[PDB]
Amino acid sequence: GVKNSIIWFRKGLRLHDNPALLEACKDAKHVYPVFVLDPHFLQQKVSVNRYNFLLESLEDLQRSFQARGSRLLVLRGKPEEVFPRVFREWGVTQLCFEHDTEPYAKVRDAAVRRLAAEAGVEVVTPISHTLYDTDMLVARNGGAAPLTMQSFTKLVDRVGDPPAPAPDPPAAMPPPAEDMPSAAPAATGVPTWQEVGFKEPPLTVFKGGETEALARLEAAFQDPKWVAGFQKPDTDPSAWEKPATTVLSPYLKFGCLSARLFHARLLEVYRRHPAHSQPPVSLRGQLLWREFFYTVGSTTPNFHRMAGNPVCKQIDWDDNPEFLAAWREARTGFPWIDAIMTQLVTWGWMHHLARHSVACFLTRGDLYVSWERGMEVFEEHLIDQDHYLNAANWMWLSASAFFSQYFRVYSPVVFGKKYDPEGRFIRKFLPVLKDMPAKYIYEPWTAPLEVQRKAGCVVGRDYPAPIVDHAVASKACIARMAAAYRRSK
Ligand SMILES: Cc1cc2nc3c(=O)[nH]c(=O)nc-3n(C[C@H](O)[C@H](O)[C@H](O)COP(=O)(O)OP(=O)(O)OC[C@H]3O[C@@H](n4cnc5c(N)ncnc54)[C@H](O)[C@@H]3O)c2cc1C
Repeated sequence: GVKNSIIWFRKGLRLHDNPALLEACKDAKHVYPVFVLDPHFLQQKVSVNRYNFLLESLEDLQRSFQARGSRLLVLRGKPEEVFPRVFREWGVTQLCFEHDTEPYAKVRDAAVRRLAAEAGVEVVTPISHTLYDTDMLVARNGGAAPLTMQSFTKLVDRVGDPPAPAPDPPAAMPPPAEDMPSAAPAATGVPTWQEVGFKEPPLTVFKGGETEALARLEAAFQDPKWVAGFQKPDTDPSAWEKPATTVLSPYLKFGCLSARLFHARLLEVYRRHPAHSQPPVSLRGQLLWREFFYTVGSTTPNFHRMAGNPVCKQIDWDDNPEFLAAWREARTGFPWIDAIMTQLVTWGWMHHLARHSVACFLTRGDLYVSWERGMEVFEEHLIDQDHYLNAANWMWLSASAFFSQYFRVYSPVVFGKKYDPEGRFIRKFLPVLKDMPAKYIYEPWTAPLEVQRKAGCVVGRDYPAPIVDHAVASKACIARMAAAYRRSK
């Protein structure tokens, strides 16, 4: 008989470097590009920024398939229920999709494989979300994931280069068959943020999709010397007009950009610049942080929680809803913190060291609230929200796993001031402070009342007083952390 295939998108929201897609197309009479959208997903905490970035990414996919004589089908429902019916309707002989190592993904994918088997459908699941087959890495390491980035980097180097990106798909693709009721255009289109039921528009400045991802890739590679010399810890968290890092994270999260393409492009530059930066600080090192946390996270039970998580220190975090709320709502009274939390909710992206500042403040630095609570807030609002990376970094920042130097505490006043003494970042995200003299903008409570009134920003009415004294709070937290480390024996 003829081959009729499904290419199922979940991540990997791209045509480039898509071995799943290339297989689906091979010798196929009809190809059905599918994304399965849960129409009740938002009736359960998800930002319109995040969801709309997905929608824009699916719109871009739709355009790309339409340009090649095909069409993206956005099926409504649950995969386990939808696939059995479309398998029979479409006479499907092959289902292809990119492997996903998240916990829910593994449960869902096992069930779809069983269903496919019952229908006589071959399943093909190439690895292309991560640089490497992460189970292969664990296996080559003797059965456990490396637990430091140094040892992880050594492991990947023994394995060698990640696979090259797969070729671009053909200029024409086999379409869905005609008169297939589950492929009706009216039931299978990409909805708008209004239609999924949001009442407030997205404010983020970064647009979804593969086209934008590739454009932003080319922008970053415009200066190869910048790419070659890139050192992460030396980049500026206060830069917002021209962010100091690539802002490729949302594109990498959704697979609008291939990590292997990015990595291959880095090696090309590196060959022409043999003095380039090395891991962990290099741009390649950044993709390795991602790979490291995917590898550990995918092989650790309860990785996104404290209890029952074998890598995580059990810490006596306070049940402090008022402190969490003040942090989440950008009303701590420390303009650096509040400006970053404002960027979180308005853009859904902040620089890495901005995330460091706010996460340290929430957890082991000032407020002693669980990292699980911070992760949850980040999960709601980040356009790059990534299960493994979010958990791992919150555990790092809280000195719960990977990192143990709890005497290193960032200052919510001093940290940003060393980059941006003018307070340009604060003024942008906290316009109530836009006329405050630079001298006081990180510590507005120290402005004379005449200065506050003249600025139109009186502390305690226009902008909150600080919710803690940093010196007192950090001292208290450091003592609690020391005690928590002693109890774990
Ligand atoms: C508390 C906290 C929570 C975080 N949550 C997320 C999240 O949900 N999703 C997410 O993608 N990143 C997260 N990060 C990591 C990092 O801050 C972002 O990946 C980075 O800010 C993205 O900006 P960029 O694309 O310009 O990074 P670049 O510096 O240009 O790096 C290129 C890519 O490497 C990866 N990367 C870079 N830094 C890290 C890192 N420290 N850990 C893992 N991968 C990295 C990303 O895919 C990134 O796009 C978190 C960090 C902290 C401290």
